[PDB]
Amino acid sequence: EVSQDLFNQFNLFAQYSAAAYCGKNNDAPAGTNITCTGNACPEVEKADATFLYSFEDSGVGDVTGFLALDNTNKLIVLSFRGSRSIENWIGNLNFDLKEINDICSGCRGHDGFTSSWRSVADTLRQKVEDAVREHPDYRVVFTGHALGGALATVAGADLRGNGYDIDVFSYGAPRVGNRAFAEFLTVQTGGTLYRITHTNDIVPRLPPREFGYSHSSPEYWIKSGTLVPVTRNDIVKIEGIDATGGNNQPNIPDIPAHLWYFGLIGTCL
Ligand SMILES: CCCCCCCC/C=C\CCCCCCCC(=O)O
Repeated sequence: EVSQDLFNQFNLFAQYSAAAYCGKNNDAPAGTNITCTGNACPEVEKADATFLYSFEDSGVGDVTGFLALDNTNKLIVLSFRGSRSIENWIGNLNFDLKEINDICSGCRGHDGFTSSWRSVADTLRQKVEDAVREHPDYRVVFTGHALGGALATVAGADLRGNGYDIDVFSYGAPRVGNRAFAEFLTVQTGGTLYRITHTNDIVPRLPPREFGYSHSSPEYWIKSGTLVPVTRNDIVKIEGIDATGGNNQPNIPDIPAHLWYFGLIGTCL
């Protein structure tokens, strides 16, 4: 059980996350209303939400997504798309642990995720900060599904501490770094990380702990099945680094479970 507030936020950013896959939301002109095709993001279409910056095939690893201005909810949202292109997958396979001592001492991160964020950080950082400067009363949130949630996590770790808080909402994200990085993400201030998983979705179980990867705490585990509407009673908060009460269980994993976080995700064309 989580509160309705958290449930509402989780649902909303799940939808900004889903909206990132829509091709049209990756090269839209600035100032256009953000919409999606289907039933991907009805709460987003509420606004009142417009593109600050759309992007596709940026840097290394085909970085894709958008930066949005949400005037109703008063948000500046950086939404990274998860895996779709061959280039993304090649990057997902760059799974060696590289030092990111520049972010936190003794930390290591997925070579591809970090290289990807690294290749677009200077540009994305300026755009977010330009937005903060124009809308000081807006809240900055980074979000994404899977690979997109990995990116948002690394981006949040890198960009906090610059005068504005950054909350990160990740949906079915893989592990991103070693134990030191898991610890750091657990205690880092200047924003909160909401790492959300769903049933036996295989992605948050990768890469393995036996490759040296670790998950930060806490975890919000959705227990309702695939294609099943989520209620706030279906989300359980699980604590402890690499905790096993949620998605990290020694049972058979599932792929369809990866595509259902509140609603369909990773399916918008
Ligand atoms: C269907 C079985 C898939 C098994 C994948 C094993 C991956 C092993 C090591 C790390 C690669 C991580 C890739 C994560 C993919 C998520 C990307 C996404 O869905 O947006």
